Amino acid sequence: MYNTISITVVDADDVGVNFVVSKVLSTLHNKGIFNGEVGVTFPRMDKNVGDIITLFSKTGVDRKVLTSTLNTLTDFIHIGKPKEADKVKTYRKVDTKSKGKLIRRCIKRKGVSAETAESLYGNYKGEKCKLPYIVVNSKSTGQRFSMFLEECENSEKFNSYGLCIVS
RNA sequence: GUUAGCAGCCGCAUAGGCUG
Repeated sequence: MYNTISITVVDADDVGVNFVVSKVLSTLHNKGIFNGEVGVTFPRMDKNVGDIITLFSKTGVDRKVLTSTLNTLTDFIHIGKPKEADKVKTYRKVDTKSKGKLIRRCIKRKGVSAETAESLYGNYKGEKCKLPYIVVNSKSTGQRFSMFLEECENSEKFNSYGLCIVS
């Protein structure tokens, strides 16, 4: 049994559902909601994540704290009432590694030249993921990327985005 | 199906993982 609370995207025609989902997830991340005890799941995920973001936790989920955390997005969301669920679908984030990323790390670790690395990776294409994803702007790394979500076994350990990590 | 699919770290790894 997990305590769950649901965030439904609402009245978002001007910006799009995926935009609101992206800002909700990033705001929860930036404000420290995902402290390792809170997971995230997406009940209406089919090919994108859907229009509902559900937080789940063993400890209490507080509607007041959640609303104040998202107080710059309340016009685009409806925060539901606390519930509880038996089996929650859990997710992890799959990362793609470009050829340039791999070549640069090879140069650092193997101490080889650029053309040596290009030859060693000459038949590498790059990960092309089609899973549902949420666009994320990382401040510390200065990058925008597509956070691909893959259904996983519930490890009961979660990262700063509410996604399962190995324990 | 979002105009996005990135930058890094760990690792022998173009296995896997993690950071944001």
